[PDB]
Amino acid sequence: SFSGYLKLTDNVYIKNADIVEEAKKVKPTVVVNAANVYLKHGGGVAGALNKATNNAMQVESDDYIATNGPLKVGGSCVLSGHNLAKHCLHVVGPNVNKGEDIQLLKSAYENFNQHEVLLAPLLSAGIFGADPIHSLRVCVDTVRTNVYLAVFDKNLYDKLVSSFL
Ligand SMILES: Cc1ccncc1CO
Repeated sequence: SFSGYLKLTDNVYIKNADIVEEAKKVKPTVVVNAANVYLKHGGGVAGALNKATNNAMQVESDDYIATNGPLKVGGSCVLSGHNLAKHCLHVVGPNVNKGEDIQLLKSAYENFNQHEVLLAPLLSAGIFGADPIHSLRVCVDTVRTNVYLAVFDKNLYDKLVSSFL
């Protein structure tokens, strides 16, 4: 199971870890991807998870988009977890670097409530441009299921834990 996590609340846990290495170790039922509406996994967490699947995540995602069209910002879809997890929950948080509504971050986290346990990154953090402290607050105040957050950056992990209210 998940090991080395710091408990923040009844259901939210956090660890300074690479989510790809964490997924390969745990093989969780659900790994969350920090997706965009087109499921184009170029960089950030998405680029890293896709590279770990040898691009199989991108091939599956292109077929999904060809059939269904783009996701909504704040929305999600369940696809295969490939070699990382049973499933990948592709969740689109708002990208503030694309001028998207930060208010959609709560809607994005609501997708996590459809899964009893998830391994996830902080939505809209990193290259999505939102304040990770704000993302963690929205996570704890929105997600009711068991979420194990992997924060890649050690300095950011320390700042998140030390400032957690
Ligand atoms: C977690 C992560 C995010 C972006 N790039 C690389 C990594 C490591 O796999």
